Parts: sequence; structure tokens; C-alpha cells
Amino acid sequence: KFWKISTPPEAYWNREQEKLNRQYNISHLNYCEPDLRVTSVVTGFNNLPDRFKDFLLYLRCRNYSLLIDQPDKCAKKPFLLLAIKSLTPHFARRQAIRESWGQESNGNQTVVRVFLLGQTPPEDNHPDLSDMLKFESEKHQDILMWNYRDTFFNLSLKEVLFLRWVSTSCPDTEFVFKGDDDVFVNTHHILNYLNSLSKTKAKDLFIGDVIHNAGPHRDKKLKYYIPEVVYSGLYPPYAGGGGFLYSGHLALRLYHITDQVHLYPIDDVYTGMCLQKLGLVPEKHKGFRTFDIENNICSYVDLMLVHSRKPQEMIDIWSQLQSAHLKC
Amino acid sequence: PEAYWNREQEKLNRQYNPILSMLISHLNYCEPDLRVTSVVTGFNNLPDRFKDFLLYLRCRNYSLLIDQPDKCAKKPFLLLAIKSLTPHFARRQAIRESWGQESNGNQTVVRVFLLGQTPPEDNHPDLSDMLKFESEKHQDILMWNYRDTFFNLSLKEVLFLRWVSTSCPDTEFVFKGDDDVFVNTHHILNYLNSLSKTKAKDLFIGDVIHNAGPHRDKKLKYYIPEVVYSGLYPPYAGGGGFLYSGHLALRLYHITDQVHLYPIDDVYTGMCLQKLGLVPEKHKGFRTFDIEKNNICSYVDLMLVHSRKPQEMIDIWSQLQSAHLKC
Ligand SMILES: *[C@@H]1O[C@H](CO)[C@@H](O[C@@H]2O[C@H](CO)[C@@H](O[C@@H]3O[C@H](CO[C@H]4O[C@H](CO)[C@@H](O)[C@H](O)[C@@H]4O)[C@@H](O)[C@H](O[C@H]4O[C@H](CO)[C@@H](O)[C@H](O)[C@@H]4O)[C@@H]3O)[C@H](O)[C@H]2NC(C)=O)[C@H](O)[C@H]1NC(C)=O
Ligand SMILES: *[C@@H]1O[C@H](CO)[C@@H](O[C@@H]2O[C@H](CO)[C@@H](O[C@@H]3O[C@H](CO[C@H]4O[C@H](CO)[C@@H](O)[C@H](O)[C@@H]4O)[C@@H](O)[C@H](O[C@H]4O[C@H](CO)[C@@H](O)[C@H](O)[C@@H]4O)[C@@H]3O)[C@H](O)[C@H]2NC(C)=O)[C@H](O)[C@H]1NC(C)=O
Ligand SMILES: CC(C)Cn1c(=O)[nH]c2ccc(C(=O)O)cc21
Ligand SMILES: CC(C)Cn1c(=O)[nH]c2ccc(C(=O)O)cc21
Ligand SMILES: *[C@@H]1O[C@H](CO)[C@@H](O)[C@H](O)[C@H]1NC(C)=O
Ligand SMILES: [Cl-]
Repeated sequence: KFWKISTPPEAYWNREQEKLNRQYNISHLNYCEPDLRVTSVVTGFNNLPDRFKDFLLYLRCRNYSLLIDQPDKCAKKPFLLLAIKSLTPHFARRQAIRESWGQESNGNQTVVRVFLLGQTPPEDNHPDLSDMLKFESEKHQDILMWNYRDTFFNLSLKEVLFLRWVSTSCPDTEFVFKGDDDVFVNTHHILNYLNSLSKTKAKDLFIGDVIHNAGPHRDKKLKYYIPEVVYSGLYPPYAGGGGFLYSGHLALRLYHITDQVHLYPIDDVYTGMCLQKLGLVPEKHKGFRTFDIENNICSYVDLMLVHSRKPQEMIDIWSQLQSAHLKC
Repeated sequence: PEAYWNREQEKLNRQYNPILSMLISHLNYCEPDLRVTSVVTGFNNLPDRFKDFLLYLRCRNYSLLIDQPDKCAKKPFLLLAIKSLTPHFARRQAIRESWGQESNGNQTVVRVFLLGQTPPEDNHPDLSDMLKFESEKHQDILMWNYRDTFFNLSLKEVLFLRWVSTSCPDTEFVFKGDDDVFVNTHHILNYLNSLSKTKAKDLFIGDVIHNAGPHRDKKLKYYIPEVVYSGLYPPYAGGGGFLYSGHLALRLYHITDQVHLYPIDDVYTGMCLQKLGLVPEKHKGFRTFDIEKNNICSYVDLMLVHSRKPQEMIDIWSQLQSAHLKC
């Protein structure tokens, strides 16, 4: 017996995910009243931070409604769909993107853009910016908003509901980029990389800054902290950072398999789990510079995205980039 | 006088002295003052903010792009003037809900936000259509035509003091602060009512700094090189806010025409106060220091605390509305 250090608990996620695999080889998808069982099953439940309590309690609900929609966003077959994760108060970040690399363009290559939002509700001491979000939505017509609590641990929900929106409203798009609103993207380089793709490599395309043999952080005071009570083992290969790039074909496969993967607090890992269940490994690509602080305008020519750029820098870097095929 | 600001201010004092004058181009000259390139040593190596500052110093003829004329139609006991930048939409809205609430008995409290321009030529995102929507909805945006930069915050003060002079002269008091500062508006109105009519008409309190001089480390945000300013700073109320009388505000605006703008706004206010022969009064309640204990009691007897995020402001205000029981 383990009298020294306590027995390592069986994690609630792994236990429920194997339970879910047998079911497949809907009480986990639309059950939206609190699942109070976890308060007994999960050891040490009442000391877990509040985000962990909410995640476990509402993990089996994902049929949230679309409050703001852009139905005609793909009335023309998109070659590339830009899906930017954003929060309600980030009006500056979103507008810089509309003016820089997030520009919608059109010849046979139509590029369209949407911003993915939840709610920042008053119960969480957020300022009421809803009427402003509507005005922004009527003006630019690129706001998607569902009625879930847009929190860090609900980002898997943001993934699934976006994928569901793809399947139900933009399934014809040839390609899909998804990422953060504080990243700079060389949409020129992307469209070039996309147009250089063999139809073979294009069908199952998924590329980004893939991290292998990673594990949940157990340091309680860290952002990406997951205790062994929640998840045990190592993460699958997953493309993290502020963006990855994939085909619309794989997007439909990703959506269908989401029903078979329980939500996970780290969204970029969840998309890797779905990739695993489909039999695929994300493709690491050197142009996905997760790291790089900051001139050197030639560097931005060679890359696909750099992480952490302020709204002014996004428009500055994109302005220089326009004539960059002379300075480099 | 080797340093430029001292020298031109000396030229400015002589101009305004009745004797020394006898042997508006410092207010309305809105072409670049190219003379600073020949006179300020090493001008070409000064950072761009110092360049634009020295070149356009002699201009403050900047018009109001968005006005709230009826803001002070009802005489206010306290005017809330908050310095803000265009994209700070969440900062302002959180204040509107927490401590910047406007209320009508005699102690009417009103609130304005003081904005310049974040123009596209500086690679800013165009949020004008959004800012105008905010003004229609909340009737509290004041926007002038000038580059809202750090070294231009003295301009924000002079133009605002002008706006008080024309459009809100009868306010009894004025709070002036940042948009990332929590202000116990309740404790403010209490303190203000505890004031004799003596201390209440030359009132100007805050986190006052004495014995202060310019930072000379080229890396600091508040760096000021010896070619620009030599000597100590006066007593000035630094930090994220201060509070004063509307009467003193009218005096301050009249004395701005005789003080060259300074790249640090907190210092420019004290310089105007020194020309009025007054001294800002230090106050314990202006804690630009406490930044996160977690007892709501720490907010009951403070005027102002810096800095807070927009969620933090709304949360602090709610716990404050019920701290009479707990504390
Ligand atoms: C991801 O996003 C989802 C979508 O919003 C979030 O899910 C919500 O989570 C919140 C909690 O953060 C849930 O709100 C809570 O619901 C509890 C149960 O509600 C039932 O009971 C009430 C009253 O009995 C009925 O009116 C109602 O119809 C339901 O039948 C309440 O007990 C909670 O009350 C809490 O707040 C009050 C004050 O507001 C306190 O006084 C209480 O003590 C208590 O603490 C609260 O209302 C909400 O139900 C969930 N929504 C859905 C659709 O499921 C996830 O939280 C989020 N995940 C993460 C990790 O952020
Ligand atoms: C505080 O806020 C004020 C108010 O906005 C700022 O003052 C403005 O500062 C900008 C520069 O930052 C000034 O704009 C510059 O004006 C120069 C002078 O233009 C006159 O002269 C030329 C030559 O005869 C004429 O062509 C022109 O029509 C004017 O008659 C311009 O030369 C500058 O042009 C720059 O941009 C071009 C691109 O268009 C570049 O290619 C050039 O190389 C050049 O760098 C520039 O437009 C503006 O005039 C100021 N406004 C006022 C009212 O004075 C302060 O800068 C700000 N202070 C701080 C510290 O931020
Ligand atoms: C680029 C971000 C805008 C992504 N994001 C998003 O869409 N919703 C989010 C909620 C919380 C956090 C966090 O890390 O705190 C981050 C979030
Ligand atoms: C809203 C506050 C942040 C104060 N502020 C303001 O009103 N206008 C400003 C321009 C620049 C800077 C800076 O710190 O660089 C700060 C500014
Ligand atoms: C999800 O579906 C169930 C089943 O009809 C329903 O009761 C519940 O309200 C739905 N949840 C949301 C958030 O709409
Ligand atoms: Cl903000």
C-alpha cells in the first residue's frame, strides 16, 4: 500500500473518454443542467479553481445557439476562410486585421473573414459592450457570436461551434485558417503555399507549430495548469500558438469526430485529439513562428505567422510588406 | 540657459512681465519650428517624440471635433474628466458602470472622457465610426483634432481647461484621472463636503511629488535629456489622478498661455501652479502604489488606486457598495 505519497488518481477526463469510445465502438452533448456527480467522483473537487469546477460541471453541454450570424458569408465559394478568435472588447485588434492581412479579397480565389466570439457577460463583471458589438456586426458583417461564456477553458467550445458553423454555413470553402487576434499573418505567403499544394497534400492538409510529447503542467500557479485529477498522461501532437492552417475537407471530418472527443480545457490540444482519432498527425511548418519578439521586413516575407503584434504593428508590418518584393 | 525649454520659457516670462517686456506665436504657430534643428544640439539623434514635440511646440490652435455642449447645463458639484485613448472602449464603459456614474441632490456628478486622435498615418486602426456610436450612446466623449500621444498630454490638459472655461465654468470641483485607475467616488464626495469654504476654493490635492527632477536614463519612459530641460521639477501632483476646484481650474487655464508645454503632463500642471503661486497638497488617499492585500476594506478610505483592469473596476465597485457592513 502507498502510505508515503497518495495513490495517483485516475483522471476524470481519461476515464470518461474511454467510456465514450465504447459508446461509439447523447447525454454528453446536450445535457446542460449541472452534472453534480463530479463533486463526489473527482477527488479534491471543492479546492479546484473556479474554472475547473465550471468545466467539469458543464462538460457534457455543447448545443449553444448562434446569436450573431453571417449567413451569406460564403455565398461565393471561399478559397480561404479566415476565422479569428477574438473577445468582445477587442475592437482595435479586430479592426487592424480588417485593414491588414484579414482583408476580404476576390479572381477565382475568394478570401472571407469571420471573428469567433462568445459572451463576456455581466455576471463576470464585464462592461456592457453588447450594443457596440451589434453595430460592429452590422457594419463589417464578420461577427459570429454564440451564447456561451467566452472563457479560457471554453475555447474548445469555440472550436466545436465554429466547426459546426463551417459544416452548416461554409462547407464549400477550400481552406481554413484559424487563430488568435494578436497574431500577424502573411496572407500573401499563405495563399502562395496553398496554391502550390498537390491535390493529394491538400485534401488532408493541417499545418502549424506542432509540439510533440508534451504534458499537462502540474504547477498549480500556471495558466496551462492541469492537475492529475483531471488529465493523466501525455498530450497527443498538437499545433499550438496563435494559428494553424487546414483544408475545408479536413474541417468537415474534424467536426464529425468532435462528437467522440470530450471537451478539454486547452483548445489547441483538443484539436490535436480530434486529429488523432481521425488517424492524422499535424504537420509542423517552420513558418509558424510561435516565438519571435520583433527592423527586418524580409523576415515577414519568409513566414506564415508571427505571434504577439499590437494593432499598430499589424498595419505597419503589412504596409511595408506590400513593396517587399524589391527590398528583399 | 543651455537647455531649450528653460531658455524659451525665460523668453516667455520676459514677454509677459510688465517691466521686462519693454526689451501668440507661442500658441498659434502651427507650422514646424525648424529653428530647433539648428539650436537644439544633437536634434537629429533625439527620439522622434522629442523631435515632433520641439517642432510643433508653438501650436495649440486645435479644434473640438466632438463636443458635449449640454454636459454642464445643470451646475455640477463634481466634474469627472478621464484621460483616454480611442480603442480603450472597455476601460470607459467599465468606468461608466462603476465609479464614473452620473447622478442628479445639489451634488450633481458628471463625467467626460478626453480624447485626441489616433490617426491612420501612425498606423492606427480606424475606430472613428465606433467612437461616434459611443458618443451618441453615452454623450460623454470630448475629442480634439491633435495626435493623442504621450508627449502631447499637456495639450490634452490645456484644451480641457479651455473646455471647462467655455462650456463648464461653474463646476465646483474637477477630478482628472486616467482610465485604468479605480477612484472611490464616494470617498471623494465625502472629503469634498468636509471642506471649509477656505480650503475648498484653492483646492488641489493628489499624490504630490517634491524634490523631483527629470529622468536622464535614455531607456526610461520619462527620460528627458539635458538639452531639453535643466533643473528640478516643481511640486506636481503625479500619479494617475488629482482633484481640484473649478475656481482654480479657471485660474489654471488663464496661466497656461504663459507656460510652454512640457512633455510630461503632470509636471506642466505644477508649473502652471507655481506661476499661480500655489502648492499642490499631498494626500494619503491618492495611493498610486497599492496594485493588488485583497480586503475590500483597503478601498474604503482611499481616494484613488492605480492600476485596475476593466473587470477589476466593476468588481471592486460592487464589493464597495456593501463594505459598510463587512468593514
Ligand atoms: C462555458 O460556457 C458555459 C455557457 O454559459 C458555462 O455554463 C454556464 O455556467 C454557469 C456557471 O458559471 C451556470 O450558471 C449557474 O447555474 C446554476 C444552475 O442553474 C439552475 O438553477 C437556477 C436557480 O436554481 C435556475 O434559475 C436555472 O434555470 C437552472 O435550472 C446556478 O445555481 C448558478 O447560480 C450561481 O450564481 C448565483 C448568483 O448569480 C449565486 O448566488 C449562486 O450561489 C451560484 O453560485 C449559476 O446561475 C450556467 O447554468 C451555465 N450555462 C449553461 C447553458 O449550461 C460554463 O460555465 C463555461 N465554462 C467555463 C469553464 O467557463
Ligand atoms: C501633438 O499633436 C500635434 C497635432 O496633431 C502634432 O502636430 C502634427 O505633427 C505632424 C508630424 O508628426 C505634422 O505633419 C507633418 O507636417 C510636415 C510639414 O508640412 C508642411 O510643409 C510641407 C513642405 O512645405 C508641405 O508640403 C505641407 O503641406 C505643410 O505645409 C510634413 O512635411 C510631414 O509630412 C510627412 O509625411 C509625408 C507623407 O505624406 C512623408 O513622406 C514626409 O517625409 C514627412 O515626414 C507631416 O505631414 C503636422 O503638421 C502637425 N500638426 C500641426 C497642427 O502642427 C504633434 O506632432 C504632436 N506631438 C507629439 C510629441 O506627438
Ligand atoms: C486570442 C484570444 C482573444 C483568444 N481567446 C478567445 O477567443 N477567448 C478567450 C478567453 C480567455 C483567454 C485567456 O487566455 O485568458 C483567451 C481567449
Ligand atoms: C488613457 C491613459 C493611457 C493616458 N493617456 C491618454 O489620455 N493619452 C495617452 C497617449 C499615450 C500614453 C502612453 O503611455 O504612451 C498614455 C495616454
Ligand atoms: C441542448 O438540448 C437540450 C435537449 O433539447 C435542451 O434541453 C437544452 O436547453 C439545450 N441547451 C442549450 C444551451 O440550448
Ligand atoms: Cl480597453
